[PDB]
Amino acid sequence: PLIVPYNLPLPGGVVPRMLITILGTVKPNANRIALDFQRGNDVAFHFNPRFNENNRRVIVCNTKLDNNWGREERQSVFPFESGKPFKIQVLVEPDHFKVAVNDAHLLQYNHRVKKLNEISKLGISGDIDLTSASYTMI
Ligand SMILES: Cc1ccc(S[C@@H]2O[C@H](CO)[C@H](O)[C@H](n3cc(-c4ccc(F)cc4)nn3)[C@H]2O)cc1
Ligand SMILES: [Cl-]
Repeated sequence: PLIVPYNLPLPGGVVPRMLITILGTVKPNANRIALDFQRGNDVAFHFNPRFNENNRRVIVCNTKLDNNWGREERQSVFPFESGKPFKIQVLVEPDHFKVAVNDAHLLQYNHRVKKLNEISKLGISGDIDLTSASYTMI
């Protein structure tokens, strides 16, 4: 397994048609996972499954600019399960990140950070065993 937290460089940032694939297994009794697509210190797209927020499971997405989190976008469809293998696919489209989990569409997140070629890191964190993290063009 890869070390977590994991830093995947995205050379020259992201671009529409770029597909990022994360494979891993959720730990037993997991509490949280995060993907952080970063522009320097800013977080263009934070994708954060929370397994126990007031005894509910929710995915929280947001952007961090100059160290400040913005308006959250929340999704109660929650495709992860403790102890189970998953695939997250993040497809960069012209106007949003499109996320599918286990080949099922989950959510879109409109681009708030607009210099896509400066979003040149993906951080992967939390309660997973990380099998692989990679990108390809479709
Ligand atoms: C004014 C105010 C007060 C509190 C908060 S809470 C905040 O909410 C954000 C989304 O809006 C992010 O989720 C953020 N966060 C989570 C993680 C994380 C790191 C490793 C990991 F495995 C899972 C998750 N890193 N940063 C969380 O601290 C927000 C605003
Ligand atoms: Cl969290």
